[PDB]
Amino acid sequence: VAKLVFFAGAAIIGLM
Amino acid sequence: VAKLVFFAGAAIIGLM
Amino acid sequence: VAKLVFFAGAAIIGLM
Amino acid sequence: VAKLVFFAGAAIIGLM
Amino acid sequence: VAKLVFFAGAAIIGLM
Amino acid sequence: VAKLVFFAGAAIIGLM
Repeated sequence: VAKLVFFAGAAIIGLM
Repeated sequence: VAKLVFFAGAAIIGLM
Repeated sequence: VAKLVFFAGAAIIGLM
Repeated sequence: VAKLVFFAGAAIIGLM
Repeated sequence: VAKLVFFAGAAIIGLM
Repeated sequence: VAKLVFFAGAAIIGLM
């Protein structure tokens, strides 16, 4: 998103 | 998987 | 915290 | 531990 | 940066 | 490296 963002809320989803 | 494993190969998928 | 947040400041503490 | 290792199994604990 | 921040944009660079 | 590997040993360097 820059940074690597770890979305949570289950697998963690890392996206730039 | 314990540890948090970041699968890659695209979003990164973090799973225990 | 959502996202996985890596608190630092020593071990890193990852919390949602 | 080198690498940053994310221990899981609850907070994740990142240690070298 | 506190937290461990993963700078992206290539290697990811993790800095406090 | 697949997985996202956080090399340490200073900035952390995340590489696939």
